[PDB]
Amino acid sequence: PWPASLAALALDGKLRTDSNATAAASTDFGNITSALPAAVLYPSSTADLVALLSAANSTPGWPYTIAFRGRGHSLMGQAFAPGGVVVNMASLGDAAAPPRINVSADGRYVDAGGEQVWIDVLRASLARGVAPRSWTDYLYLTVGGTLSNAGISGQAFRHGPQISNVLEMDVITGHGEMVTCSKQLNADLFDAVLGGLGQFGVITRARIAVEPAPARARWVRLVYTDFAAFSADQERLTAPRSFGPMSYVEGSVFVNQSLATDLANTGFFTDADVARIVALAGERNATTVYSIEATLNYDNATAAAAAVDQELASVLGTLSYVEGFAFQRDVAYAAFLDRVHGEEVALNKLGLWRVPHPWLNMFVPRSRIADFDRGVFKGILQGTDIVGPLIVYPLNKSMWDDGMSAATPSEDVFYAVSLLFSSVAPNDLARLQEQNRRILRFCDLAGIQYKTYLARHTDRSDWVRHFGAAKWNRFVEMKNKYDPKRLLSPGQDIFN
Ligand SMILES: *Cc1cc2c(cc1C)nc1c(=O)[nH]c(=O)nc-1n2C[C@H](O)[C@H](O)[C@H](O)COP(=O)(O)OP(=O)(O)OC[C@H]1O[C@@H](n2cnc3c(N)ncnc32)[C@H](O)[C@@H]1O
Ligand SMILES: *[C@@H]1O[C@H](CO)[C@@H](O[C@@H]2O[C@H](CO)[C@@H](O)[C@H](O)[C@H]2NC(C)=O)[C@H](O)[C@H]1NC(C)=O
Ligand SMILES: *[C@@H]1O[C@H](CO)[C@@H](O[C@@H]2O[C@H](CO)[C@@H](O)[C@H](O)[C@H]2NC(C)=O)[C@H](O)[C@H]1NC(C)=O
Ligand SMILES: *[C@@H]1O[C@H](CO)[C@@H](O[C@@H]2O[C@H](CO)[C@@H](O)[C@H](O)[C@H]2NC(C)=O)[C@H](O)[C@H]1NC(C)=O
Ligand SMILES: O=C(Nc1ccccc1)Nc1ccnc(Cl)c1
Ligand SMILES: *[C@@H]1O[C@H](CO)[C@@H](O)[C@H](O)[C@H]1NC(C)=O
Ligand SMILES: *[C@@H]1O[C@H](CO)[C@@H](O)[C@H](O)[C@H]1NC(C)=O
Repeated sequence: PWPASLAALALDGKLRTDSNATAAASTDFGNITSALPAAVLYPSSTADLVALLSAANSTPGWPYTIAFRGRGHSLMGQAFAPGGVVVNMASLGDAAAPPRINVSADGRYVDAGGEQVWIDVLRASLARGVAPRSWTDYLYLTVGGTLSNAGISGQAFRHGPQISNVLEMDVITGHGEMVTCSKQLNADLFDAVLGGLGQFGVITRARIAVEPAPARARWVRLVYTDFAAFSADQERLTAPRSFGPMSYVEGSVFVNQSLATDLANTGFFTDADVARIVALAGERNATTVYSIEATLNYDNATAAAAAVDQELASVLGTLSYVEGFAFQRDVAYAAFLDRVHGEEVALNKLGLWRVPHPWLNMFVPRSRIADFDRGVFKGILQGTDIVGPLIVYPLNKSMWDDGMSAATPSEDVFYAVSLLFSSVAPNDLARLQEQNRRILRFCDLAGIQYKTYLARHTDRSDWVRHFGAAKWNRFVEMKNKYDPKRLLSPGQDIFN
């Protein structure tokens, strides 16, 4: 039997089972795994979501797991619902009204539908002179999606991840109940959902903190051939004072084998800059080159430009990059934030976007980042053709709320390490997958207490270790309370 409201969804053509629908909801950015759902729901309102989850909750024997597809940027099927129902969240934003994104009248925050993509949140905010404070390097991800993980970028060292910049949310639990939550109201659900990997319910609305929108960003890159100086300077630029001047701090690792091409492909360096760095590498006989990437946001004030210069000069004076290897650019804030989009367009035209992405993402405690550098950047990765950026930068644990579901290392400072390998070569996938296993293996044997990010484990003991035994029990308590039938986001392979 079907509850009337559920059947109504089918009657309205919102519940599709046609191959076209199921197929589109069966692959993800990872392009490594796939799983066909039984059906796909195209909700036109949150009420439709209530109908589905309510049916599931009251219908004894309900056999359909439910996933919430934002844009499907998952790497290993976390957004799939094998033989179940995949919710096409984007459908909530089809109507031209009411708006799915509203900047508060006082301009202190911005309400956004869980299905909205950050790029649109940005535009709507800027139209009101404001903008979120914490981002992701790539803006075409949904609010609910990044919030179910963490949401990190170069601003996280000072503002914390995106999950630390949410005032409240509207969530529909596995029981089918629409609940508003925050630190004050239904705090247990609030904490569970942030970094919750879609296990407790679907986020239909997130109240995001904002700040007055800067107009421009002085964008700089500093080059190093010495990892010690490189990491010491990143830690200096992101150290708690309150934080330094820098609005954003990330880093890059370039292996010597493809140095010229990788530098040229940053879209930041000129061919003249490239020649100099290539020469530097040969002079130091380096197998790896490192580059800090930072920015200083400022506005259109008449004195801004000159004020930024002095500020920048002061900071640079405290660092240790190779003499003369500071490279500057100045762009509009929105241009900087949406910088990766151009790379997507280019890669797609080359047919190098819709390829397997065996990405390795993790948080590495600062005390062992040097060992990681030796074992991976100067070791395992040497002698291979690398396609994709190798991102490395520190984060401050103090800006992370350990009460939330997201898992992080115990040290006060830990690094976000993102090796974005693209399997462009023929069947070069199997090799990259083995390489990632080797890297993880190296870390386990060296005793490095890392945490994976954006990865889904397939063994219960792995998830228990991921969260930590005690934090795991809390995760389970929240599971039994909000999704007792264990139907939500089965692709995480936690309770499925
Ligand atoms: C493809 C990609 C991903 C990416 C990135 C760049 C690219 C090209 N850059 C990132 C960055 O700089 N920083 C960061 O923290 N993450 C970055 N990502 C990874 C991205 O965050 C993840 O892919 C994330 O999952 C968001 O992607 P998306 O919004 O497309 O979501 P999904 O993959 O479809 O679903 C992920 C899981 O979340 C659950 N989910 C989705 N929406 C909701 C809502 N509204 N409520 C509750 N749960 C939700 C899904 O069910 C799934 O399990
Ligand atoms: C954005 O603001 C609009 C109002 O300015 C909200 O619109 C209401 O939305 C609910 C359901 O979401 C409807 O039942 C009401 O009829 C709508 N009223 C209006 C003015 O049309 C909307 O909910 C807000 N969305 C966000 C981002 O929270
Ligand atoms: C960095 O990579 C370059 C290749 O881009 C290496 O240069 C090659 O070195 C071999 C033997 O030393 C020569 O036979 C090739 O002709 C060189 N290629 C070039 C650039 O023409 C270089 O040795 C590497 N440096 C380090 C420190 O590993
Ligand atoms: C330039 O750097 C290279 C690479 O770090 C040095 O070559 C390594 O030398 C050690 C010990 O001599 C060997 O164990 C490695 O196998 C070598 N690297 C590889 C794989 O080729 C080289 O000695 C340095 N140049 C000098 C002598 O200054
Ligand atoms: O993905 C990125 N960062 C990231 C990704 C996943 C987790 C954490 C950070 N950065 C990035 C930069 C340029 N091009 C692309 Cl495709 C991606
Ligand atoms: C990966 O992408 C290719 C090209 O679009 C597609 O043919 C293939 O079915 C995809 N595989 C997976 C596992 O999604
Ligand atoms: C900054 O100036 C540019 C061009 O003068 C303008 O487009 C932009 O709207 C300004 N930023 C603000 C405060 O909106």
